[PDB]
Amino acid sequence: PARYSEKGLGFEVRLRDLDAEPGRKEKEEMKRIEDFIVNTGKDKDVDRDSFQTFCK
DNA sequence: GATAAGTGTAGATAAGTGTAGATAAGTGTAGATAAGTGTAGATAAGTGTAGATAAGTGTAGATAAGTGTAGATAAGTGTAGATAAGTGTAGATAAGTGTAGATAAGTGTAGATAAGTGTA
Repeated sequence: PARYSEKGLGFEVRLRDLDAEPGRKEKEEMKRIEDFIVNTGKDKDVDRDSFQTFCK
């Protein structure tokens, strides 16, 4: 995720419209979806592929 | 004390100015062509007039912007326990200062050579 990467390089989950401002729950849902992608799943599990392994 | 900078003094040539004559600048004068203006006719700018199409506005119906209303999840806050920040307290070493003796900075003092100035 770019969110945690100070150089901004990575991926992000975003609202579609550039003009919208995200609601209080939407900002958290977007962070959850990012985390889900990183973990490739709901829970953390070292036995599962990371997103890096998936992409490779 | 010895020489030559610095000034007054005497003569020889050519700058500097007045004077006299020869040519052509500078101005008035007379004639010949074509600038400059008034005058007459021919074409097409400039304006009013009449008809033909489509800008411009009001009117009527169909879909979906815009708002109120009802339910489901998870932001947001108070409450209870577990570890380690944060402070006081006791002992061990070495910063920090006063104190004692050895060497050489720091100053006064005596004599020799040469800038330092007057003089010929």
